[PDB]
Amino acid sequence: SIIRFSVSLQQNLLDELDNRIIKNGYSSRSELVRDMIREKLVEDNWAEDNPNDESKIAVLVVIYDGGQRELNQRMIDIQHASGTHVLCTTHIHMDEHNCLETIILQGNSFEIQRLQLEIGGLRGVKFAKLTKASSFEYN
Amino acid sequence: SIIRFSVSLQQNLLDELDNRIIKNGYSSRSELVRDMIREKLVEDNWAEDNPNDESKIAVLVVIYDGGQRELNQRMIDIQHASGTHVLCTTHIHMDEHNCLETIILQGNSFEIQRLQLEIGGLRGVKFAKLTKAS
Ligand code: NI
Ligand code: NI
Repeated sequence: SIIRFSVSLQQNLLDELDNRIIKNGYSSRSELVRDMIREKLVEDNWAEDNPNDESKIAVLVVIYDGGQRELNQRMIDIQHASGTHVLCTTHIHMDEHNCLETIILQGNSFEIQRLQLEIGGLRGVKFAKLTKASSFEYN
Repeated sequence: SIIRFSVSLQQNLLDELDNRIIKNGYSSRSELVRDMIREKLVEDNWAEDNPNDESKIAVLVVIYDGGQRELNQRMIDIQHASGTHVLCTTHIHMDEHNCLETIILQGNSFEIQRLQLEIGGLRGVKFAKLTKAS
């Protein structure tokens, strides 16, 4: 249940990929490609069909100035308006002007990606990255 | 010239690859993977960056089979053994079988990479996706 298949490609592309792995942490080529395939297949899945589907899972990671007035509440307001469901939030108080949150979200692809974009655009948000999951990965 | 190299995919990923080939009009697994590689190579800065000794904050998102006996213990063993400083780990249940955990941690590129790969390799772990800051 862990299959091998061969990929054909011109030696120049393989080396291009190999050159790029020399400066990369990636333990191995197969591992890099496997993870690229996963990432791309998830992206493709998130790009399609129904806005009726309210069942994608994702995690939004944010670093922001929790000392800034209105900022936390603006994030809450945006999440409330998005239609997404927050399953759980973990918050670390890093210092006077930095908080890290991991926000576990469920909802449709649109609602979730829009939440990331809106939050990432706020003054005082220093970092906002979404981790996507697709059902083929866990069902 | 034309070379072949081998790729090892879990069955669930391979089935999705096959479905995507059909949905998007590709002619072979080789063609789709080749095109994926071209797109990746277009990007300048990959996630595994250029590793160094600087401390960074990171988040690992893990989905795993909660019904796999002793799997959580294996994850605890890895996290306690890690050279990283794990700040906290939060678990929820997604459905009857799958659980999702987030691990918030601090460490260098090498230490964070080791943690991700070790957890990702466990039977019952569906994936371990890394987010690094700085
Ligand atoms: Ni805080
Ligand atoms: Ni349980």
